[PDB]
Amino acid sequence: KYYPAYRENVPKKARKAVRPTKLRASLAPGTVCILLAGRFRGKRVVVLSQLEDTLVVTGPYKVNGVPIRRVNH
RNA sequence: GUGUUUAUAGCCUUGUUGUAAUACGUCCACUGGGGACUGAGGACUGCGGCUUCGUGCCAAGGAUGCUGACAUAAUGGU
Repeated sequence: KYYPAYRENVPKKARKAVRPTKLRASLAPGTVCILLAGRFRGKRVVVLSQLEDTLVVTGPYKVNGVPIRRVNH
């Protein structure tokens, strides 16, 4: 079952490399930020740290009830 | 109101105080963001750049990667 049974149009070597996301200078860790979409739209939450593209964000769960969540920048 | 010549304002002209600054024109193989449309091709060759050299890496002969939602729905057609 292993030998290719068809033309096997193997994709050409694509010269695309993964590089780190350049987030905005204003999305530093610790800055208060307003959520725009999702079930928690309109809430204000604190940016703990930046993931590769998203921001690991949370409002103090005793304050606005927004748990440890990810948010797209 | 008449005539004045810095008076208790100063104006213009002239050379002139250390030089300038700015605007406009032009150029940078200088640089930082925002938006939109496209992804044709399909092993490898090539031209280049990094790299002490690299079955090396790269934005260099055309898009890839990471995710999320749905079968009783989603999406489109008539």
